Amino acid sequence: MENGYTYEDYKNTAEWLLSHTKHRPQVAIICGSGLGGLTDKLTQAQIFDYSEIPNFPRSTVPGHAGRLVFGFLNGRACVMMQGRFHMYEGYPLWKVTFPVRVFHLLGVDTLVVTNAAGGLNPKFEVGDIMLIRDHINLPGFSGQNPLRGPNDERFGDRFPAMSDAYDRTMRQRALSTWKQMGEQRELQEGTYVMVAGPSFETVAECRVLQKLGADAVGMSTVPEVIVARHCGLRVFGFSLITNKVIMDYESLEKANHEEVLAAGKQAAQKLEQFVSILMASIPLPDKAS
Amino acid sequence: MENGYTYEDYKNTAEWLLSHTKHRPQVAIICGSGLGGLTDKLTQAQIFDYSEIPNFPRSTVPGHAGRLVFGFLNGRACVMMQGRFHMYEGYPLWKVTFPVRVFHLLGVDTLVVTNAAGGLNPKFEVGDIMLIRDHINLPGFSGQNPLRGPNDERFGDRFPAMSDAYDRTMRQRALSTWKQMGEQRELQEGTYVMVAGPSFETVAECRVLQKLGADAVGMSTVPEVIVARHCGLRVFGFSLITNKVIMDYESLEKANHEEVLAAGKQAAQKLEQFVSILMASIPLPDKAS
Amino acid sequence: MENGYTYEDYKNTAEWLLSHTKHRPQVAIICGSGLGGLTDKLTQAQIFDYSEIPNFPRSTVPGHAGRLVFGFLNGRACVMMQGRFHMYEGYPLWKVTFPVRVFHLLGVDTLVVTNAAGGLNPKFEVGDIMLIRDHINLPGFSGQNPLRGPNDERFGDRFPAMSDAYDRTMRQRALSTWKQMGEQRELQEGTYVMVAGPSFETVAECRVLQKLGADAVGMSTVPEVIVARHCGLRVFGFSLITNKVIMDYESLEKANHEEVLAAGKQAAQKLEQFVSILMASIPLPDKAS
Ligand SMILES: Nc1nc2[nH]cnc2c(=O)[nH]1
Ligand SMILES: Nc1nc2[nH]cnc2c(=O)[nH]1
Ligand SMILES: Nc1nc2[nH]cnc2c(=O)[nH]1
Repeated sequence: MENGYTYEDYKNTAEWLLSHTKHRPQVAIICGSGLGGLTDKLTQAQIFDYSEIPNFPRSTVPGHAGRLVFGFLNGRACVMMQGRFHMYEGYPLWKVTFPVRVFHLLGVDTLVVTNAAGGLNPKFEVGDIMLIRDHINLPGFSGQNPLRGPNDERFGDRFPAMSDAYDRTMRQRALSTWKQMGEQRELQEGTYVMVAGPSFETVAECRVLQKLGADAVGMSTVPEVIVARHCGLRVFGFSLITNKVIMDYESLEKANHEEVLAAGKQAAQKLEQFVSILMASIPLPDKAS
Repeated sequence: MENGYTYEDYKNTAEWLLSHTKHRPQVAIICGSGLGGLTDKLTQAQIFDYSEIPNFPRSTVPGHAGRLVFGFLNGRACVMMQGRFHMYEGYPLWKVTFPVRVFHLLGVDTLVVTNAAGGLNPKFEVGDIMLIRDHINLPGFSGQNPLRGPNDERFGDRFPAMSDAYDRTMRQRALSTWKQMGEQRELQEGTYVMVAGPSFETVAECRVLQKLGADAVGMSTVPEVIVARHCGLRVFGFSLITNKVIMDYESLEKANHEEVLAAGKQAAQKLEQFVSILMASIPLPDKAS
Repeated sequence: MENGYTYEDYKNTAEWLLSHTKHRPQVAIICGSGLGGLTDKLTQAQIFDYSEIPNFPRSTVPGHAGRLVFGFLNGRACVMMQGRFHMYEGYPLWKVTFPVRVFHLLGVDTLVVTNAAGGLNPKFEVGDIMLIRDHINLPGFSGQNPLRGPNDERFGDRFPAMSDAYDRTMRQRALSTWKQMGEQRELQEGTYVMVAGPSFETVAECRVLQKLGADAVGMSTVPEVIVARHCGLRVFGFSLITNKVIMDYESLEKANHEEVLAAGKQAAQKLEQFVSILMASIPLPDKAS
């Protein structure tokens, strides 16, 4: 089905934003379920609710705190999308991913995407942090892909390969940094799988996902990632683990979202220090820097 | 995408039904492809075609026999949805699942769902009966979920866990009963996987489903189940097996739907006795019973 | 969701075509990404752009060369759909598959479908040719199936089995022929899996597909095949392999579509000789031939 948004539509929204803030972003950060904390630390903050920005999808119902704060963070200047969009919310996939495209028109040349995810690996302990190395997009195998439709050769190719989705150096540079702060627990790596559904995962299901080779399940990021790469954005991101089951031979836990708690603890504080430091290793342009 | 139905819409339909029958249901039974027999045995029968009930989706084309019979069965009073709704019929998932939600507004506190399913396990012999213990919902991994949209906090949470979908005691109580009737073949248990498609399963496909860990394939129940649990309905159900292939090294059968026959035999008679007796172990409320 | 097309709609389009060309097709060939060459070799050629044919979906944007050429090839008379329709193009599945249904109304009793596919098996070497023996349709597990809706009992059953999708003799007859031309490399066989998405496959993903048991991945054919069989069309086809990755432990290739090249070489010339000869083993009717 078409992409309602019309190139002119992303143009008008890039220019407008670009004409209301004297900040020319370089990095776009997308924070998820208990990582809006990463906001505060911006320095020359400048906030625009998703409501003024002309074509931006207004955020539905939650804690509502969903705005787009512009600022400078640890040397590089960036954009912070605080409270993103998911499928389970009823959004066509070209709506959730509108953010990522205006960004590309903004100047941005890096896209770091966080998200509070599952944890389907026995080695991970709630609270950890997983360096997304790859993804398994199940909603994409079926036709639900943000690129499904005619293509705007102004943005990217028709058949972009995702083989190298998440940058390599940025991931070594992150891998290093972790060492470099003298940190207790190690920042892991694995592959992430997007499940779309609002409800949580059956023990029966949690075993296919493990079987398929995923490491942490979730309901976001794969779209924004896919359309970033389409643009030649340099992507890469972390996943903050918070749980998961595997036993029906009999258990007696479940896994709520009340547990925005897990992230709503020091998983937050940590993931902030960790991305503030990382700003310092993102190749800046200028005239070769 | 929105859920057309508006809470007021399920309200009007609960009240109307609740004002046309002097029966206050406690259990809702949903019968599938050759289990409408379970109807007859109701005692103080009262039938409403899906056509009078104001917002109820009218049943498309088949043997047409799709009505909602109210009655009393073996001690408990119940609702019998005779001939349900599936995806392959062209129904948004919020249409098939309208039944389950009016029920919850009716008073009902248990939801037993039958369905004539595949059989992907070598140990099962056509005619058996599988006690659904869990599910693998593939149409849910992609975005096709009945909860996909804004959420009516009047019904349930936003992120319900399905970890414990199908009740435990009810399943021990069923497991026992089978013994308790002195029965020839044993009532099995395994996990059920919903495939949406009207056409049947390739031998190539039948091996992923086995690989993924399913025990019996089918085209229904997972939606009604998921939205039951959302409500705090107590769910649980059986699957009446009737076939399946696994060999392309060369075979020469196929599997029709003509075979509404399998169920359209003593798989029916059996699954009736078996759910009539089971009515006797469903905790009733009153004022603690 | 309904099938917009109304039987009368496929009727009008069959009759019109049937009244503009003095050719009564027997075989329908569908060629994909670099196999339109197979066109030239028709002998009593007769071309109709997808644009005149009244209800035919007009082909979107590409090299545009998307017309339907009627002719006689190697003894049998056929229809050649040059440049098909895919999901990633934004087409409801009942649009891509309109071709296959008018054909069935044309008289056609065989449907050979080519398609330039992946290659997920280590034994295959780019350039090969895979005799599609079976399929794994992932977009069908989720609800995206061309038969999803009311059913026109004029065409086929409601629950067609696909157990025997791709004909057996035709596949032995093809298997033989390969020998019979004294050919260097052997024409393989394996099972094909349809991924819908325009973007290409993650290394993470490429391993589920291998795991699931596929041999060559792609973004087409499964729909046209499924609806052919529904009609009792005799289907069968080849896949021309052209690539694939499996290593993220670190590699450094990707896989473009620029590589319409692979097919846009002697994979084309070969796949032409090979289907021209095969015309000679397709049982013709007449009055028993
Ligand atoms: N899909 C999914 N998303 C989550 N977000 C937080 N926990 C989970 C989980 O267990 N599954
Ligand atoms: N999906 C599916 N549903 C069925 N209903 C009855 N038999 C089957 C089967 O083999 N597959
Ligand atoms: N899905 C898919 N289609 C293709 N078409 C050509 N190569 C490929 C591939 O690698 N994947």
